[PDB]
Amino acid sequence: ELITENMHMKLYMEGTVNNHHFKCTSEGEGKPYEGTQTQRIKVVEGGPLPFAFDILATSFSHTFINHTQGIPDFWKQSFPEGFTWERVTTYEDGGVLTATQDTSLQDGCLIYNVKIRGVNFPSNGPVMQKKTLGWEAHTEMLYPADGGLEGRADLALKLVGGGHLICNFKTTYRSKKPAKNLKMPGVYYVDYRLERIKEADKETYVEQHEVAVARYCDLPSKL
Amino acid sequence: ELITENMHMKLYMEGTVNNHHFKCTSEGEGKPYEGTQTQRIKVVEGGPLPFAFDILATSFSHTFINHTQGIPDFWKQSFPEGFTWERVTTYEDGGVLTATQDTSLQDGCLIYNVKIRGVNFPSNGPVMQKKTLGWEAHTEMLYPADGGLEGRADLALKLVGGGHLICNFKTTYRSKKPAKNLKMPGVYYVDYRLERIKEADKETYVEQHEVAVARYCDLPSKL
Repeated sequence: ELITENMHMKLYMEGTVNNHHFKCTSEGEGKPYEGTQTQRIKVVEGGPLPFAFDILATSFSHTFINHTQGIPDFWKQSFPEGFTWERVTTYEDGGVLTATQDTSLQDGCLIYNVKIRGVNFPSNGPVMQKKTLGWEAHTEMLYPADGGLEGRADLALKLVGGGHLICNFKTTYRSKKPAKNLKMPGVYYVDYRLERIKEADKETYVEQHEVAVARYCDLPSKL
Repeated sequence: ELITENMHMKLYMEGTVNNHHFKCTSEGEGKPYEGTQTQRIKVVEGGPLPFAFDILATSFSHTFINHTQGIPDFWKQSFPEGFTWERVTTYEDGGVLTATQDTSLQDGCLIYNVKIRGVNFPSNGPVMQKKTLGWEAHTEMLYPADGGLEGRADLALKLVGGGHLICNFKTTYRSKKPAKNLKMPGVYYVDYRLERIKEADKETYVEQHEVAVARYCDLPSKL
């Protein structure tokens, strides 16, 4: 009821990657129950970025996940109080990006605030050389833990030339609404497909779209 | 032709975890194209093990994955010569288990040889204290790299008390057949459900079952 069939969002982001400071803002809309959303993003300070915009892509929205098979929706249930996440992303060539995010509801509009810190991206790597070409689809495994919700995923960033650079995600999701009012799920999975739809002016403007669907493992069980 | 609708398997394993040496053997059967299999495992030396048998479970069979949607089957394609894999498993509480495996084929029987080295499992952790209760379903992401196939997964080990201990898998699979005769796959995923069906004598006998399916991401694409 606080989350309708069509919702809007605004986001602010600040951070540093390899000592380069930056800020972005975005505005967007999506269909939270169909698991689809679009954001239009502007780099408002520090642009154009000296690194691939792709490494920020996954920091720009778990309210827009289509929960199928009757799975309890941890995020849509956190409102009106909303929720937070904290994440560490570790690239296999040494880059490390940590992000913290707060999600709120204000005037029927979702509001995101994100802080980012990236270090040790190799100066001759594809991130710093801007030889990346977006993310492959990926699956996140989610499991209840210490009141919150933990997520784990491995993602592959496409490269110029056809190879991939791998990174690992460890995330912690926390509700701001009293646990008493939270029906926790069990272990389940979310498939994502995050796609760059448009970029302009050396990635100082980026339009991104995402579809996400929560599901169980549908393999038969003998137990 | 070489891989039939119904196949048997035999396995030998030797290794050391936290300085404790052991050997196991198993006999099994499954349906390679349906992606199902069962193994009956014996610890024949160093048993009962002073650690959870669960950490060995994933080292006991990629020929038995149901490949859908025309996805080229790296493993089934590798025969008669077969394939090897080498894996590093890193637990979030410090345990590291590395494993090397050779798969061959003889008399229509798959033959597995595994060597294991486990170190730094915390003496008071759930592995060494045997407070584990089996593995949740998991997804492995696979992609071609430098003439072989890479796999990445995060897995959740269930614990007495209801929580989980997470570990990350990095695996390299290599065909023992000349590349000339192998069609490589693009990025794709395999979902696994590995279940303990029986144990006897403090896990010195263990019956395990697995079902595994290869897939792409079914999510619609905007691009």
